[PDB]
Amino acid sequence: NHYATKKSVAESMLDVALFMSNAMRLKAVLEQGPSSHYYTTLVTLISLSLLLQVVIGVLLVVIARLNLNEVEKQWRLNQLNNAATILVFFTVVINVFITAFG
Amino acid sequence: NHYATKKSVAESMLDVALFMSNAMRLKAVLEQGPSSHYYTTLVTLISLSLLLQVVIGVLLVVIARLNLNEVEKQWRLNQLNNAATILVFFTVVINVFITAFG
Amino acid sequence: NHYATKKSVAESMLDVALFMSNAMRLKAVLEQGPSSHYYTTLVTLISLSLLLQVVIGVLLVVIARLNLNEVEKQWRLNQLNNAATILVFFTVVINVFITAFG
Amino acid sequence: NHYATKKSVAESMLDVALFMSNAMRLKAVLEQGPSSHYYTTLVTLISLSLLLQVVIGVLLVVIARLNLNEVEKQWRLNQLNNAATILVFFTVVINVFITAFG
Amino acid sequence: NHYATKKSVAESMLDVALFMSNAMRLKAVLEQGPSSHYYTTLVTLISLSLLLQVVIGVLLVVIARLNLNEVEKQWRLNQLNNAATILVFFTVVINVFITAFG
Amino acid sequence: NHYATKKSVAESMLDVALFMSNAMRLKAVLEQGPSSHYYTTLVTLISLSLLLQVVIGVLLVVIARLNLNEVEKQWRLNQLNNAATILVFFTVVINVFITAFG
Ligand SMILES: CC(C)CCC[C@@H](C)[C@H]1CC[C@H]2[C@@H]3CC=C4C[C@@H](O)CC[C@]4(C)[C@H]3CC[C@]12C
Ligand SMILES: CC(C)CCC[C@@H](C)[C@H]1CC[C@H]2[C@@H]3CC=C4C[C@@H](O)CC[C@]4(C)[C@H]3CC[C@]12C
Ligand SMILES: CC(C)CCC[C@@H](C)[C@H]1CC[C@H]2[C@@H]3CC=C4C[C@@H](O)CC[C@]4(C)[C@H]3CC[C@]12C
Ligand SMILES: CC(C)CCC[C@@H](C)[C@H]1CC[C@H]2[C@@H]3CC=C4C[C@@H](O)CC[C@]4(C)[C@H]3CC[C@]12C
Ligand SMILES: CC(C)CCC[C@@H](C)[C@H]1CC[C@H]2[C@@H]3CC=C4C[C@@H](O)CC[C@]4(C)[C@H]3CC[C@]12C
Ligand SMILES: CC(C)CCC[C@@H](C)[C@H]1CC[C@H]2[C@@H]3CC=C4C[C@@H](O)CC[C@]4(C)[C@H]3CC[C@]12C
Repeated sequence: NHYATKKSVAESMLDVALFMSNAMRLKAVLEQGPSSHYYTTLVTLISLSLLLQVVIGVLLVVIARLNLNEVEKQWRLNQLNNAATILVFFTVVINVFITAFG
Repeated sequence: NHYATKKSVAESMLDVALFMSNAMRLKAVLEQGPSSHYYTTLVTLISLSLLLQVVIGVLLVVIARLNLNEVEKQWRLNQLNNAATILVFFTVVINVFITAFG
Repeated sequence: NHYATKKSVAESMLDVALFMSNAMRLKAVLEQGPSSHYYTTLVTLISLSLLLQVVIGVLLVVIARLNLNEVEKQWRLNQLNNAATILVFFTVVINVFITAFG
Repeated sequence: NHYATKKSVAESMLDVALFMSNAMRLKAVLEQGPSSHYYTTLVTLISLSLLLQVVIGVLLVVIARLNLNEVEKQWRLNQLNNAATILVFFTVVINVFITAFG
Repeated sequence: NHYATKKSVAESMLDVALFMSNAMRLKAVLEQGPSSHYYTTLVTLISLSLLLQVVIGVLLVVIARLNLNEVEKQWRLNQLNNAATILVFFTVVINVFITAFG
Repeated sequence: NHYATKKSVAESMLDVALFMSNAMRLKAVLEQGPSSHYYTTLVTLISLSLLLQVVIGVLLVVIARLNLNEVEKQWRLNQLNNAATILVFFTVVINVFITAFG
């Protein structure tokens, strides 16, 4: 099998617990109606939270592939590691606001 | 037999367990009627979910053939491996939205 | 899992208990109405308090990465260390004003 | 005079002709009232064009100071030069949308 | 001036007459109402028409910068030129349908 | 300019008159209703004609780029030229067939 090997890697670098938790939260607020409180802020907070997770997932794929294969450049890795670390940090910050406003 | 030899390879690089579930779920949503909730979003989510699997399957066929037969080209494998791994990632992401909205 | 590793670092350098407390305080005054006493000063004090934590978190990310990898430069580290310590100092002052005015 | 020397350089890397036009455009839409058509989209489009203009100006300050002063590093300049050009590109793109929706 | 040097270069890789035209058509159909004939297909055709040009513009910035500065890497340029030339081709095809459906 | 050169190159290798005529014929047939005689055959014929035209354009872009840049390979060029010629043969036959049923 070859697809199963890819699925494990692609599922290794994504928080399925947090990603799936936000999935129903977007659904629950959507069925609650635009007139409901914090509808406008919760939609954008969740949307960019999931959006940041996708970009995080893509970045983690690049770093993992580039780590062992490439050994010459290290300055590119340092920038990518910082961007991956910082982007994860903003997901932690957003999740608190979702929890606080939820 | 020579066809069974090809059929094993053509089945090894496909998640037939996952592909069949999306196939049956697509059947259910169509028979539930357009008036059913999330009809417009579920069809496109499943459609490109199935589409991404076929594209991944085609990519896996090329990578497997090019692995052992050719060794000089190395960036082409790295681009294809990164494209295959990332394409698998969005199937994982889309599957999450399928379960959440289903 | 790699996102767990990134979540470990991104959460170690954040005052989660205080960040959550300020976020909930901000929601309470917001629902309390602009006519509430000390509305204007409470919002700006909390707002820049949360802003300071985000800036501190990013600075702590840079310092944590640059410590072990970089050894040629130390004057840059000294400036970055002082900015983080002083920025943390102004945070402590704010919650004193927040607690006093709340 | 020294503030004259700084003032000229500060204006050498800013398009005051374009900057001032948006400022009056933001004033016009702000006084026109939220009830005006395309109020929400105009405010965000104009504001982030102004914000992008400031960020470009700060980037140009760094490049000018670093260009003649520094000769060893070259990768940093190319990354800064590119981000300067692409950031200008979005201002051109955004300005077209303000003109179209004006 | 230094902003004009970037702005003139960033404008040399855009067809502003072509970009501005599509922006007006998008405004025209939008004010015309969702009930209008071919409202749905016109919105999505124009939306990806504009979106494609931004992607080409970003690629054109990279291509121009990389051409003179770097000379060792050659296969990267051919992929970038192929992506730019093909993406321009799809813009021509899309513009045909918008004219046809308008 | 740079987008102008790309648009000229991409427009050289597309028969815009035939594409535009096919698009108008498809639009007219679609407006004429499903009850129209030869509806489904006309729809599928025009759709596959447009698809063949797009594929021909992509192949021509690839051949035009690969001609001067690469000289070591000739058999691939011969295969691509044969495929392009055969595809234009089929699309010409298709337009003849639509003209017959028009
Ligand atoms: C609104 C936000 C969430 C979206 C856009 C923010 C992103 C693109 C920006 C905001 C702050 C930025 C970081 C700020 C500081 C550093 C440290 C430096 O040594 C390398 C670049 C790096 C790592 C930047 C990478 C890009 C970054 C993460
Ligand atoms: C909406 C989506 C599913 C359609 C478009 C997806 C495809 C065409 C795009 C989206 C993101 C892209 C990837 C983004 C980043 C990289 C890393 C780079 O080193 C090689 C190319 C590679 C691997 C790209 C390959 C093509 C890619 C997978
Ligand atoms: C009023 C506050 C909240 C906003 C501005 C704060 C920041 C930008 C300023 C205010 C005081 C400043 C510090 C004042 C004194 C020192 C010691 C000196 O040897 C190095 C710079 C350093 C470490 C400064 C760093 C930047 C600093 C922290
Ligand atoms: C929505 C917009 C306005 C905000 C985000 C834009 C910024 C943060 C991003 C988006 C596209 C990015 C650029 C995309 C491509 C390149 C070329 C590469 O060789 C160096 C990085 C560079 C130059 C990136 C710099 C940062 C960049 C400009
Ligand atoms: C529906 C469309 C607009 C979205 C996806 C289109 C883009 C991402 C895809 C579709 C066809 C692709 C091209 C197909 C063939 C080639 C030739 C090869 O030697 C290099 C890659 C290149 C140049 C591909 C680049 C990416 C490409 C242009
Ligand atoms: C429904 C139809 C139009 C789609 C299938 C057509 C394509 C995929 C097929 C049909 C006929 C085929 C061609 C038939 C004969 C030749 C000559 C041979 O020396 C090289 C391959 C080449 C050039 C084939 C290329 C692919 C081809 C053009």
